[PDB]
Parts: sequence; C-alpha cells; structure tokens
Amino acid sequence: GEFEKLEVLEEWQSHIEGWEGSNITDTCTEMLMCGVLLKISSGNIQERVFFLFDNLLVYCKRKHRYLFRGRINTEVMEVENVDDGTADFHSSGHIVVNGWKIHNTAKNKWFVCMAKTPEEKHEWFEAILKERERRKG
Ligand SMILES: [Cl-]
Ligand SMILES: [Cl-]
Ligand SMILES: [Cl-]
Ligand SMILES: [Cl-]
Repeated sequence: GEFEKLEVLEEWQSHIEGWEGSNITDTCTEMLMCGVLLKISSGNIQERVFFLFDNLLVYCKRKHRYLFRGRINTEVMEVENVDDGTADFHSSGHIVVNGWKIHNTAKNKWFVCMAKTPEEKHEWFEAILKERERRKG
C-alpha cells in the first residue's frame, strides 16, 4: 500500500546522482510510466530515461545508475503532438518520428521526445493524460 510505495520511491531516488529539488516523496506517491526516449534540446539528440509520477516528470541519463537531468511539475507541463516527418530546426536539425514536444511553462522551455514505436508514443500520451485527469478528478 501507500507506505510501501513511498519506500520504493525513496529507494529509486537514492540511486540518482545530482538530484535537484525536493525529495520525490514530498510530491509523489507512485510511478505511472517510465521508458527510454530520445530527447532533442537545442539541437543535441540523446537517450534519456523518463519517469512520470503523480505530480512530476523526471528525466535522467544512464551510465548511482542514473544522473539527474531535469524535473517538471506536471501542472506546468504542456504537450504537443508532432506528426511523423516534421523537422525539428534546432542546431543542424532532425526528422521527428513517433515524437512530441514537452513545454515546461515555468521555465518557458521546449524540447522534443521520440519513442521507438507508435504504441510506445501512445502509452506516454495515455499516461500523461491519466495523470492530468487524476488531478482534475
Ligand atoms: Cl503499505
Ligand atoms: Cl537533458
Ligand atoms: Cl495540468
Ligand atoms: Cl497540454
């Protein structure tokens, strides 16, 4: 139950190097989705591991297994679909497939994510929506 879930969240966080902000259990109670995605930010394309919790998105770089890269309160997170074959114009550019944009409205920063398959993209969309609906009731 809820106590076990907190314990598991803190175990998870303990293995992240360079954690920023409050501890995961201050805002979160369970992990809703995780997965490896390609992230394009200012034209640099890299693999990241993304974790969606209630109230929070966290992304990290693999290799302390994970290195902290960012967090977004889901209240300030917006999403925009990108249709397959659309160009991302940052640095020398990239063709986006199974992708979407994440907008951090607190920082006014945008980046592209890409999943491996349309099913995996669909799963992320559903997870993000479900998280948003929980908070809305
Ligand atoms: Cl429990
Ligand atoms: Cl990053
Ligand atoms: Cl929201
Ligand atoms: Cl949105």
